[PDB]
Amino acid sequence: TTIHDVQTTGLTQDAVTGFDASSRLNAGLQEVLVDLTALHLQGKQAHWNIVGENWRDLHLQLDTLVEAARGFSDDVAERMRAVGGVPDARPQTVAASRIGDVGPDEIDTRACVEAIVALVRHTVDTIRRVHDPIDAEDPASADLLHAITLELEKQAWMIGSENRSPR
Amino acid sequence: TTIHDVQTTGLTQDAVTGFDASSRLNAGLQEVLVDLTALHLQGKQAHWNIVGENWRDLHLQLDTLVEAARGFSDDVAERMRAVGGVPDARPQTVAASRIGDVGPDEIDTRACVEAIVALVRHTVDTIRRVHDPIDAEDPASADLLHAITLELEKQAWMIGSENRSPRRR
Amino acid sequence: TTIHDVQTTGLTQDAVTGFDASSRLNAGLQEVLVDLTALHLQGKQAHWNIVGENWRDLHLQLDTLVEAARGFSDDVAERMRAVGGVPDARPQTVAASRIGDVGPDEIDTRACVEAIVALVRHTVDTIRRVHDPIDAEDPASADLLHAITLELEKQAWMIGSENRSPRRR
Amino acid sequence: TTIHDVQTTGLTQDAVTGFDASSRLNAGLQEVLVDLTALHLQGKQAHWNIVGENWRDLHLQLDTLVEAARGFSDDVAERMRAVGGVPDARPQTVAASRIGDVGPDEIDTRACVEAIVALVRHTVDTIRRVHDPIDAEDPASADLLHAITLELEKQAWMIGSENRSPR
Amino acid sequence: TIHDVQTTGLTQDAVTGFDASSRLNAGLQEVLVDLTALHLQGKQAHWNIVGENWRDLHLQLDTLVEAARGFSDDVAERMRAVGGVPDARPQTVAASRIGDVGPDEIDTRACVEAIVALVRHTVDTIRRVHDPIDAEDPASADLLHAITLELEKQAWMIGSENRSPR
Amino acid sequence: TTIHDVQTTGLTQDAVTGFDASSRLNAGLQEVLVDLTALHLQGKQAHWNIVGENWRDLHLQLDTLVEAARGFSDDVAERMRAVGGVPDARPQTVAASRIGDVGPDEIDTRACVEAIVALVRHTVDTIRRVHDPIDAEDPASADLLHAITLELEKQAWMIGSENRSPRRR
Amino acid sequence: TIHDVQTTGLTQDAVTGFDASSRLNAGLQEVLVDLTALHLQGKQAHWNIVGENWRDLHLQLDTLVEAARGFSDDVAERMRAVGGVPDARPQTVAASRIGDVGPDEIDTRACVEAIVALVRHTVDTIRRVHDPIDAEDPASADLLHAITLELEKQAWMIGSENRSPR
Amino acid sequence: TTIHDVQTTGLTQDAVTGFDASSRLNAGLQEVLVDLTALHLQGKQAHWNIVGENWRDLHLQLDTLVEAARGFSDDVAERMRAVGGVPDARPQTVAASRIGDVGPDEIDTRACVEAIVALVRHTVDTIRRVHDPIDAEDPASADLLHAITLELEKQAWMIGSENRSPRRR
Amino acid sequence: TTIHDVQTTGLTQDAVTGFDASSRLNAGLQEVLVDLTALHLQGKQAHWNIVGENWRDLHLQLDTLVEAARGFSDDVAERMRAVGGVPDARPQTVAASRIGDVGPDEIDTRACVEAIVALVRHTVDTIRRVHDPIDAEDPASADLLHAITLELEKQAWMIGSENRSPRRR
Amino acid sequence: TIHDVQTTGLTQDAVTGFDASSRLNAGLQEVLVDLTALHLQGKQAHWNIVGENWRDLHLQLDTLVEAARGFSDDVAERMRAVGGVPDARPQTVAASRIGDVGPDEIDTRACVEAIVALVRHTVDTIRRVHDPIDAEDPASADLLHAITLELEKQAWMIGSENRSPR
Amino acid sequence: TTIHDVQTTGLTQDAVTGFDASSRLNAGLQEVLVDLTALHLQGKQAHWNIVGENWRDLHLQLDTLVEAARGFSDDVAERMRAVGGVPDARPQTVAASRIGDVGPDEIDTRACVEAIVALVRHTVDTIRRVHDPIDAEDPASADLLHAITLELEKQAWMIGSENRSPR
Amino acid sequence: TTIHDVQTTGLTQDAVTGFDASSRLNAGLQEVLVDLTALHLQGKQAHWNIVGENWRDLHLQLDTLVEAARGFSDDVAERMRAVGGVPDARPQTVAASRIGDVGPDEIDTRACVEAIVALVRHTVDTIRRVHDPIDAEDPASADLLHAITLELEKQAWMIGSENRSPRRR
Ligand SMILES: [Cl-]
Ligand SMILES: [Cl-]
Ligand SMILES: [Cl-]
Ligand SMILES: [Cl-]
Ligand SMILES: [Cl-]
Ligand SMILES: [Cl-]
Ligand SMILES: [Cl-]
Ligand SMILES: [Cl-]
Ligand SMILES: [Cl-]
Ligand SMILES: [Cl-]
Ligand SMILES: [Cl-]
Ligand SMILES: [Cl-]
Ligand SMILES: [Mn+2]
Ligand SMILES: [Mn+2]
Ligand SMILES: [Mn+2]
Ligand SMILES: [Mn+2]
Ligand SMILES: [Mn+2]
Ligand SMILES: [Mn+2]
Ligand SMILES: [Mn+2]
Ligand SMILES: [Mn+2]
Ligand SMILES: [Mn+2]
Ligand SMILES: [Mn+2]
Ligand SMILES: [Mn+2]
Ligand SMILES: [Mn+2]
Ligand SMILES: [Mn+2]
Ligand SMILES: [Mn+2]
Ligand SMILES: [Mn+2]
Ligand SMILES: [Mn+2]
Ligand SMILES: [Mn+2]
Ligand SMILES: [Mn+2]
Ligand SMILES: [Mn+2]
Ligand SMILES: [Mn+2]
Ligand SMILES: [Mn+2]
Ligand SMILES: [Mn+2]
Ligand SMILES: [Mn+2]
Repeated sequence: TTIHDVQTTGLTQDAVTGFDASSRLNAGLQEVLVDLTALHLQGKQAHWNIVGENWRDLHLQLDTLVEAARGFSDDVAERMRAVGGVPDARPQTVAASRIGDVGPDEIDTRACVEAIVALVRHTVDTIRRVHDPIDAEDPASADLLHAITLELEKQAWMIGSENRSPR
Repeated sequence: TTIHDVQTTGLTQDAVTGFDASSRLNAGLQEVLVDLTALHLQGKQAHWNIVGENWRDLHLQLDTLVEAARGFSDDVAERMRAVGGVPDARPQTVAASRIGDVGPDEIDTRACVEAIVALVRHTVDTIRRVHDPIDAEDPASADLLHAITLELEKQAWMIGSENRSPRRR
Repeated sequence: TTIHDVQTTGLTQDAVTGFDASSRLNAGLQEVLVDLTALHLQGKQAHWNIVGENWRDLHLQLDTLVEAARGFSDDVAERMRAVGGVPDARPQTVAASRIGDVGPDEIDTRACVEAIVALVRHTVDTIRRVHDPIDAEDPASADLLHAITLELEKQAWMIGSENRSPRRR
Repeated sequence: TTIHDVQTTGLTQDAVTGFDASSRLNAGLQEVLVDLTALHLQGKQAHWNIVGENWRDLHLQLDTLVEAARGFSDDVAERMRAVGGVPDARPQTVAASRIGDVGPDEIDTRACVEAIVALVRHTVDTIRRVHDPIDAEDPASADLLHAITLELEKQAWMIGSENRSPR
Repeated sequence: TIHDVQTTGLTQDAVTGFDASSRLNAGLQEVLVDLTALHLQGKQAHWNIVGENWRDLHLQLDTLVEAARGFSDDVAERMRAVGGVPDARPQTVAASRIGDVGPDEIDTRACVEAIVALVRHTVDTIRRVHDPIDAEDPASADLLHAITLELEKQAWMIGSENRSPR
Repeated sequence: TTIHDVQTTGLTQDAVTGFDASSRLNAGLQEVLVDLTALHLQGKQAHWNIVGENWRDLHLQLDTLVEAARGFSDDVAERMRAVGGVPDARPQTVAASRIGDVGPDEIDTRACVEAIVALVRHTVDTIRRVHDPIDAEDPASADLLHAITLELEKQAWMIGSENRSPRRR
Repeated sequence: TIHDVQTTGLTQDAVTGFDASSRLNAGLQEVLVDLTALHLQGKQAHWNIVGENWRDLHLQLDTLVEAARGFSDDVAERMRAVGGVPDARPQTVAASRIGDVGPDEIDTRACVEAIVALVRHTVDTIRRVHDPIDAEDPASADLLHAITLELEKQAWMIGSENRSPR
Repeated sequence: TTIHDVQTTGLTQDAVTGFDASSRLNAGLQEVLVDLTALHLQGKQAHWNIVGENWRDLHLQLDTLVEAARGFSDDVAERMRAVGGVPDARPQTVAASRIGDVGPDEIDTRACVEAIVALVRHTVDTIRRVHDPIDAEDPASADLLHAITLELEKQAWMIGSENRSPRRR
Repeated sequence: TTIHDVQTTGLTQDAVTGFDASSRLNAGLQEVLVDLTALHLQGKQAHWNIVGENWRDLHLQLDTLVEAARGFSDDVAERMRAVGGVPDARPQTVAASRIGDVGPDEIDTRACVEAIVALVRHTVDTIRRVHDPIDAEDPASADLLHAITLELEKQAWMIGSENRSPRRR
Repeated sequence: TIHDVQTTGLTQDAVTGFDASSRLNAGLQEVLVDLTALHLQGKQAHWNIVGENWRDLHLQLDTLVEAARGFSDDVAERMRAVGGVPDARPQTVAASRIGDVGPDEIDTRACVEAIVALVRHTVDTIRRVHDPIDAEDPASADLLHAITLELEKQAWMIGSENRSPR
Repeated sequence: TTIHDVQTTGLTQDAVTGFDASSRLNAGLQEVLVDLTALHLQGKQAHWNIVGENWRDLHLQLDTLVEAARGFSDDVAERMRAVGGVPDARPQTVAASRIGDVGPDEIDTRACVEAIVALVRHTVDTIRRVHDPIDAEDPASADLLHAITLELEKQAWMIGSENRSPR
Repeated sequence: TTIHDVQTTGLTQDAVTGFDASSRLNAGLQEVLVDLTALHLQGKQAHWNIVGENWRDLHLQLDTLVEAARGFSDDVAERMRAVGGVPDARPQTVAASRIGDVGPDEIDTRACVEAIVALVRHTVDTIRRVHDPIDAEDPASADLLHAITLELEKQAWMIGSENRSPRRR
């Protein structure tokens, strides 16, 4: 069996096409990718540069967040590839993210909790914004977005509880 | 740098709020939590007290159910936390669950199969009832419920199969 | 506690029925099962009989697809069990699948990439076709289909990429 | 070899009986079970609902306690079965435990340390109370109680040290 | 370079491997078909059993499925290593005569009987093709011994559910 | 540092003797060793030769008992070594055990449950009989017996429960 | 149902397995007795050795014990898979003639000699029963080859403690 | 909710005290701690400095002893913490241990066996001496000591056996 | 005991300083950090976007590179922290890296091999340039750089080998 | 004591093991030399391959190296267990005639050809010495079957890179 | 082949000698060993006796330090043996270490951070002092010292960050 | 992105060359490779053919040395690849090693300890001889040699210690 045998039977990538995402779908995932990638960069920045009370817990929880964002970035980027899109998470493209910035300096732990919670909440904000039209077109892509939302919001609660009083 | 620096930029928990669930959403997860917690308590009760035919399989399958329900309860409770809710699974609060009760005594294995299937189906009933309004409000929370539904119904099938005969076709 | 004790409380499979899928739902899942099982049988055929450039990578990725399809078939079949359905994946039933065939002969690796991408896409087509009415009736069953969709479409990309050149922008 | 062959040789559960615990033994273990079960329920309640300084450490240490109490509950319940007793840890039976309650609301971390230490110390109190007559009758059951005491008191120290000053 | 390699005779063409006859290959193909049929029927039963001692049987069926799947892969690849070209496509595997558990819910005790028969028919094929295979290629036969040991073990374990002391 | 250096400081096995068990203690542990070794040999016999309902669960649980008895025998024998005793678990010595025998024939699973529960209880009886004087002399040796008691009695319950019906309350 | 299964002849009764002769079964029973005797004597020595290079011998004895235990289980179950009924109760195993390390503390160098003899006597039994077993059931014999390889390996490793270069 | 709420209910460390050990109990564990800590320090000294016949076995067995003593020391120290005591295992404090000393030099393997057995037996001597009054006061603390006793005496046997001949019967 | 007790003894971070690196040392590690971080970002870009011959091997090898560079970046950043420096690997700061850029589009596998080898070699160039003055000041920091150099150059070889022919001898 | 053990005849001297002939030992020695040569050449190629589909070949060479190393150890130790004295010192292994990949960078496609030839020459040795080994010691031959299965598998996997459908 | 055959071929420990360290090298490693051993003793002392805010993080990080120092002690001691030296880390020899002491009493967590950071920094001080002449004589021994320096200084930063404000 | 795109940016192996070792460096690493490969071949010979006292410990430690030498050979050879060199470890090349030979015969364990310590020391001698010029040119390559030195010298001590008695102080 040769490439010719296969082509005449019509069992080829060109004859049997898959789901091809709309440029809207592809663009919504792209936004999520940028924000997830900025998140793990800023996350690591904070990881190294935190100082002050309850240092270790925060150092470790920032690594957990970094790990999740890295994994989710790969998942979204590859979801794009699977649906015909082309991801971009080069540093210059990622720099245009609006999730926030922890700065170049050492950061008090208490202050870092607030900044990171905001950065995570901004990344979730993007997913929730793009979710409905993605779900409408491709429910399976929205399912991936559901996993990312659950995990980020879980971590947002865990990290932020450090700075809360009872209600 | 300091907490002064962060509040001037507005990168805080107060200045940037996360998704805050309606009391309806939180109330619907609280129901699921209560029943899942009751399910694993009853599960362990039965795990210890079953007697009779095909004992070991049921002993082990009950522990598998117990483990799933424990994990799912942590998941639902923490999902509530994540959306602004405040879970309650204290024993007195869980005792108000209406899923069913295996009793305090030694229980025949065949009888236990029937009871536990009903407990699982009741817990699933709660989930399927709270589902639509939760999904309309928070699709992510409903995805969690789908995972719970899939696993519980799988277990209800595996456990119940001990007592089944081939259906009339 | 005897069987009798359990019946009089109404804690049984008979009194407390679970979700009972429509015959449409079950039929939809059965189509997906048939195509998934066809996929792993064809996958193994190819796994053995590929010859030519980048042999090892293809041999391995075909096993990864086989493993996924096998697991997903188990999941669908058991999902059917959980909802009242009776799956069939005997070889004569699976042979009616229309996803395609890799043939009885040694196959060139480049030819195999093309064919396997087609078999995978045909399997995904079935899922996408049965999806909406399944989702309407039972969102949990649709969540299983979503997991299957993500993984199959991921694999189709990875395998197919061997034969691709950058798109004309 | 059939059930009849076995019965005539006298090798049966009915002919060769094991250690049968006194209703006192069985009742002392039952008290321990209730308290261990309440402990892991309240433990999880706190696990979810803590807020404030050193959140993560406490969240994790409450899971360690929950895990130990769950295991020990199964051990005691099954020890009862092995000695002829019949355990009950249904939610309504467990609700009658007097170990204490963390309440339905969010709880400050510092406050949670105090409440949990008390809940653990109350559970240990029950074991120490029932220990002597159990040991007298069935040393092996007391040995299980020794393992539970060591572990709970270890965790009681670990959790409470958070709120201590040097002596 | 490839020409360097050709000049010293260190090639698949110059140094041929052991080549199986079409009978050796046919003997292994039969074994493959039956083993593949076995794991497909095994899974069918795994899903559809109902009744007494359900879980043990559910699990043991999966252990049989896993064994038959691995063995099928070993057999197909043995064929490949000796020049044969295996076929286990569904239509080809549907011609197996090991038996069929049907498409319906099946009583556990009935399933034990059927599956033991299916296993024993697969072992029958292996023992039938064995001697000509061992005469020609003793290493192929060693694989067959491994498959035989494991299948007959599982046949004993599964079938024991229905047995009385003799 | 030579041997001589060690002798003159009195840092030797001869100068610094350990705990030396009484002949009663050693004899008590030897009885327990004999019964434990008999237990795992009989356990394996049964493991192979059981036939009938709930075969697999019993086959597996018998291996779990075998594993436990084997480990516990090693522990007792070595406990004896640690205290000056010399254990014997050769087959001719173990054959004098009075815990019972499962016979040379295929055994019905229900008959095997009964017999094995008896063998286990007879082994526990030996431990309980030798316990108090062992505890009086050497509480550490008694703590080993406690661990053995807990596990054997746990197993007797799990195995025996197959043949039990709820007790008359 | 069970009647459904009976009508199509898919039963343990209708489809019989390979049945061993009473000689095959007797050959395996001998192997079982000796292997079981081996691990019991192995443990005895494991506890009671005293003297030079103690730890190595303590550990290697346990490795022998583990191997002989697993092999005993394989042999007993092979018997079961082919229709035999194994017996390894202590009184039955006490009739083994492989040898005995006695009930006393044993010098390590003496123990090496005794244990190697015990292993070699077990291997002797296997090689004696081999040819009639291989004639009748080549798969049974394949198990015997595995047992032989492992025991002779351990015999070499253990015995080497006492050897001089030749 | 707040720390005000907790002190009004009395659920605190101050209002509900745990078991507080007598200075005698704490003093007896402190002795065990000092000696166990000395034992692993001397153990490592010997681990590095042994020379001669059957080197590797002893090297490895010394590390096993070191590991056990380290773990047991953490156990005893933390047990003290749990009962209100305050352990001290600083080097100067541990140097007052009377269990024995392996010296600073290369040590023949046979000689090392003799010394280490004596060190282990001395550490065990401390435990057996403090035992009865600890058990009378806190049976749980004595159970810990039983575990330590069992493992140390096992190791004293395994290590010492290198130098033993069959006893005179 | 208290923080008063510790400051009178002088056992503090203020009273006993660790090695404080020169701004030159910190500046040299900062360069390495920026480039290692750029390397794994570009690595993932390529991981997703490669198309063409021997796809899977390159996909996987790029992930191995990504993993190494991530770990090494954590190592360098934390080394800076340890010597008094303050790392910066925010996206805008990393975007100033001059190692090279794989572009935003689908990239042929052969072309990707060439690009990534150059990116790796550029990152290595930075290390070898900062090395001598770092080693003169802090041999420990230079040892870290040796580990990075070894792994990166190994990967540059493995990745580049896809496109190589035997050299002219 | 050792004298106690001597009085009951439980010694390596009194109870001898299976002893291989010098031909059995010579047959295994040849297999050892070739297997050792195989893993050394395998590593050489592992380092020095250049060109298309590099990584797959790099990895599969290592899998071949690992297999040949383990098999070499099994063969040498089998010799030891039956009284032989293996030799795999570099000078001795240099006499192997399986082939040589040279000391230079080697094109991947050329390497596939060479390595398959090297594997097939090793398998050739095993099949040549097989029948006299199996006649004398069937357990030794069982080891040979394992080695044969694995090497021929790897030969197929590696060589397939260069093959066309027939 | 016998001991005699080997001796005549000259393949023996006595005929073919290895690297033999200078008493200076051996003495520099010995200093490092003492300090590493004191470090893990004091580390454990603190591990047990800490009380106060962020107890758990510090309890665990002190175990990580203890584990590293124990491993490194074994590495240095065995490096000495490999180069002809003879290590001594008996408690009385180790007591002469000047790294510092956490005392016999319970210790506030904040105070412990400062003391331990100082103890670690003092151990690193010793390694840096002895490093240059060791590196000159035996680069491989200095390489081991590089691994120990990197790890101790890493932990020194991690532990001390607890008590820092941003700069 | 095509190959062409990559060439015009100068992102290739040709435009961006890596570190290229001198022929001296490569020759130095080649000597180390030859001796390491000789070491593991001789190690295996000995592993099989040792007879006599403390057999098992020596058998095992020889495998540990073999494993180390095998891994280190791979590291050196690939280090050579990473820097432009072409390693050779074919048997005829390795046979020119001068580290020593254990012979074709059974060897007494005490004789083997002596010989293997010599082979290991000869291998270390090669490394130490080639070290300084390698370090001068490429400190990263020297760091690999340091790791090899530490482990080989560790092993020589452990193996050799079997035959040592305490030194005359
Ligand atoms: Cl990732
Ligand atoms: Cl949980
Ligand atoms: Cl599956
Ligand atoms: Cl549990
Ligand atoms: Cl498979
Ligand atoms: Cl054991
Ligand atoms: Cl076993
Ligand atoms: Cl520890
Ligand atoms: Cl990282
Ligand atoms: Cl090997
Ligand atoms: Cl250590
Ligand atoms: Cl290697
Ligand atoms: Mn913390
Ligand atoms: Mn990826
Ligand atoms: Mn979803
Ligand atoms: Mn989902
Ligand atoms: Mn949780
Ligand atoms: Mn399944
Ligand atoms: Mn349980
Ligand atoms: Mn106790
Ligand atoms: Mn105990
Ligand atoms: Mn069962
Ligand atoms: Mn395969
Ligand atoms: Mn065979
Ligand atoms: Mn043992
Ligand atoms: Mn030894
Ligand atoms: Mn078994
Ligand atoms: Mn601790
Ligand atoms: Mn980090
Ligand atoms: Mn490839
Ligand atoms: Mn070996
Ligand atoms: Mn060590
Ligand atoms: Mn270095
Ligand atoms: Mn280094
Ligand atoms: Mn390699």
